[PDB]
Amino acid sequence: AFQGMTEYKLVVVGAGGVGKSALTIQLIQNHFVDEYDPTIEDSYRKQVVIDGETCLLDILDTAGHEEYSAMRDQYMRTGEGFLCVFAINNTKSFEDIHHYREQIKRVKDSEDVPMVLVGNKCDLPSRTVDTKQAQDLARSYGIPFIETSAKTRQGVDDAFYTLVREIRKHKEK
Ligand SMILES: Nc1nc2c(ncn2[C@@H]2O[C@H](COP(=O)(O)OP(=O)(O)NP(=O)(O)O)[C@@H](O)[C@H]2O)c(=O)[nH]1
Ligand SMILES: COc1nc(-c2cccc3c2OCCO3)ccc1Nc1ccc(CN(C)C)cc1
Ligand SMILES: [Mg+2]
Repeated sequence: AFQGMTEYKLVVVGAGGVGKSALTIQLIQNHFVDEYDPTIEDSYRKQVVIDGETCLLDILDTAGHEEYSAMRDQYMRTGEGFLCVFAINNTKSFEDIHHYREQIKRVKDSEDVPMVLVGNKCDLPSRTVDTKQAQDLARSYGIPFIETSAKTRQGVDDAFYTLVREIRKHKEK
């Protein structure tokens, strides 16, 4: 029997200040947060319909810098898919993406972990990471790339829905 909607555990990772929380709060509350309040760890839930299937998204919003290693390993083991977020005006956040991805692959002991590359703050004028560079990186990993703005809401739904589609593909192989 059906016992309730399918649940997906999604984790949002990336460097300090790239907009992890702003993306999530835009999804959950349709609200843009202008303030920068560094996260420790926050948990959100949302019911949505993606490709005709109702599902419950359990979303973990993480700290940019994870001081304490055992807590970080736990959410990497529990997460089924990961949004790897950088900011298109912060080159260093883009270079850090490779490190997040390697850490997740190591902890899950798998080459094929559902992931989406997210280039956030695409509303800002001071772009230092080119779209083409980000697409190349994502193509090298075999994952989708999406440009977002937590401010304008561009790509916000798409980033999360695309990640659910990646998790579904991985569960049906
Ligand atoms: N213009 C613009 N600013 C953004 C965007 N996304 C986030 N911001 C801003 O960037 C700052 C940090 O965003 P926040 O969500 O707190 O980042 P975080 O990645 O969760 N930081 P931490 O890792 O410490 O929790 C905030 O001032 C926020 O308004 C965006 O898409 N466009
Ligand atoms: C415990 O279940 C949850 N687990 C996670 C979660 C997702 C991915 C990785 C993780 C996670 O958790 C810790 C370890 O690693 C997120 C939300 C809830 N749950 C949740 C969140 C918010 C509400 C809304 N409620 C506060 C009003 C309800 C359920
Ligand atoms: Mg945050």
